[PDB]
Amino acid sequence: MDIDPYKEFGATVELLSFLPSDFFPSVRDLLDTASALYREALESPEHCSPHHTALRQAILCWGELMTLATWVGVNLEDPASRDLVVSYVNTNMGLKFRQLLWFHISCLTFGRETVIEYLVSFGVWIRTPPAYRPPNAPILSTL
Amino acid sequence: MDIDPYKEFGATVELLSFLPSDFFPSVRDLLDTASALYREALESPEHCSPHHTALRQAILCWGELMTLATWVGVNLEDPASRDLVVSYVNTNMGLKFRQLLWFHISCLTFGRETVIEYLVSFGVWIRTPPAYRPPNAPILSTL
Amino acid sequence: MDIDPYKEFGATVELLSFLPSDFFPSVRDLLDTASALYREALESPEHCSPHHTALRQAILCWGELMTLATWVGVNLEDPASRDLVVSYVNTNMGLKFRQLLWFHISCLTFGRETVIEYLVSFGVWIRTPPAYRPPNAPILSTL
Amino acid sequence: MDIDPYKEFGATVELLSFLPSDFFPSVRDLLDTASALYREALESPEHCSPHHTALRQAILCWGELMTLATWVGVNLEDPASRDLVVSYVNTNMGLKFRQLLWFHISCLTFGRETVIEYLVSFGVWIRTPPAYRPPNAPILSTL
Ligand SMILES: COCCOCCOCCOc1ccc(C(C)(C)CC(C)(C)C)cc1
Ligand SMILES: COCCOCCOCCOc1ccc(C(C)(C)CC(C)(C)C)cc1
Ligand SMILES: COCCOCCOCCOc1ccc(C(C)(C)CC(C)(C)C)cc1
Ligand SMILES: COCCOCCOCCOc1ccc(C(C)(C)CC(C)(C)C)cc1
Repeated sequence: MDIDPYKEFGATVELLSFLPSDFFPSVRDLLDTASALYREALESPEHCSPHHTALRQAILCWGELMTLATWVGVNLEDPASRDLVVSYVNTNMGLKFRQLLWFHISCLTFGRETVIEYLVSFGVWIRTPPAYRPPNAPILSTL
Repeated sequence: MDIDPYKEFGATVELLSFLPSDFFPSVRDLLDTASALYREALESPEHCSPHHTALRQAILCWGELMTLATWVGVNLEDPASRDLVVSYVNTNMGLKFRQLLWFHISCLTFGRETVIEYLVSFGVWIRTPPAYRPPNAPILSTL
Repeated sequence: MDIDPYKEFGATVELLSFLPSDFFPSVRDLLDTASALYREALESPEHCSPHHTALRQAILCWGELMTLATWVGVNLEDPASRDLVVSYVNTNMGLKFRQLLWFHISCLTFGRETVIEYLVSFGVWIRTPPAYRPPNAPILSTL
Repeated sequence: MDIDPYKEFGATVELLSFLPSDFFPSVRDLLDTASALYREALESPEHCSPHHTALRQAILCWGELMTLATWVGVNLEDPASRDLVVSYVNTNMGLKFRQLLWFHISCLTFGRETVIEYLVSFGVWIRTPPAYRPPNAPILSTL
């Protein structure tokens, strides 16, 4: 069905399309950030928040995809297809996964209002042509 | 990390493997049920329930897996590897996905207490000898 | 030392001497039932109950016996004696293990009074000849 | 289930590994002690103590193992396999059995605090180099 994984929280794929695809940190970086800030809450038997309830499932999906990639690499004796599949995973599913991880980790760390205002402001910045684009882009911070 | 997709809901993979893998309905049946009964809520911008959140994320993951399988069927030439990947997906990931969808739908419908009692009773039943167990398999009913 | 493992609990080998060998689930089934229902309590540092203590000790005994059977299969080169010892172990020791595990699990699940009354009634039933006893044995179930 | 038979009593397999394997007395000696000191309590119909429960179960297991050994000696004819099985049973299984019997008897007789302090002191001793290791090895006493 047509499910948006953000409108449950107050955003949309059209609002996160302000951020380009080359903007999102790597999956390793984001998973390390999660392990750092919310490992004890993701490994807890509590609905601490919908962000947790969703981030757990996203991490489980990524883990299943990694198991798929290993299984492919070990079973399939066709390096061409092996590489094709692994690259497709790590690129497309990686992009989607890190979009979702960015959104959740940010709305947890900083806040819904702050994150939405940041998306709007970054859209302003990235629509503004370069000749009039300040260099001090918007950068989420607690400082 | 060490995340259990059930322990925030009060269960565990050890408790759901207590049932056979040949018991859980097909993914198509479970998705049709989910649509029929909770489309207006899964397509809603509300934290209706942790079950709704987790189920949205699971459905998104299954959609991405289906896209992967279709992309494989299109691009990958080697039919052996292609069919092998598709079969692995639909079998392993299918089993996990339908276990989780069964859990979530059944909870939303009947109750967590009911579903856990059903897991326990059905496991004990299918493990008990027939001459000393009730002859008709347990089943969940709102009727 | 003339010990009865059930006298401490209110039963006797003479009360469970009627339950046939086909009345008890397999050892794997009973161990799975235990791991599903009371794993977090058997792996706990608490004197949760005498049933938990006895279950722990019985499971350790069975683990050591399975270790013995494996060591036999690995270190004995006479298949006759090897299979004979493994068969003795499984059949006899697992019959006793099934008796004990069943008693403990059923007590924990239903109740001491319930289980003792069920044993009395099953004895009444199994002592009666088939020409005068009902064909459907008594049944203990949460359903 | 990965169960530690001392966790519910306040110890661990790594706290008892301070004690060597050549430290624990013969199973005959330990069973003689157990008889002399707690026969009427082990044969009793009471949850006198979790120690008594575990001791009853351990004694039942040792009895079943002795029965296995006699059955082997009488049925099996291959002297190699017969002696191998009996020797493995005695050495290994009785080593574990006398570990557990020592723990339970000692706790019942002296005290939990006393036994734990004895384990740590014996660790101190067996770790201390010989040139500074007093010959008066630690020993349990009620005096
Ligand atoms: C290739 O990237 C396209 C960029 O546009 C993204 C549009 O989709 C929005 C995000 O959608 C999803 C879909 C699925 C997922 C899940 C949770 C299933 C994770 C995944 C992709 C790792 C399987 C996350 C986000
Ligand atoms: C072949 O599977 C054997 C049984 O697996 C038991 C569960 O394994 C632990 C992880 O379980 C899940 C369950 C569901 C899922 C989701 C919902 C994310 C869907 C899936 C399987 C399509 C990735 C992921 C992991
Ligand atoms: C062959 O079995 C016949 C049925 O048993 C008749 C006597 O029943 C008494 C059962 O006594 C025991 C003895 C030992 C045990 C332990 C706990 C030691 C377990 C075992 C048999 C797995 C070693 C349990 C019950
Ligand atoms: C070969 O022994 C090696 C040393 O043992 C290390 C600790 O092992 C953990 C399990 O310990 C026990 C101890 C006793 C027992 C009982 C009492 C059940 C008796 C036995 C060994 C006869 C089965 C079971 C497991």
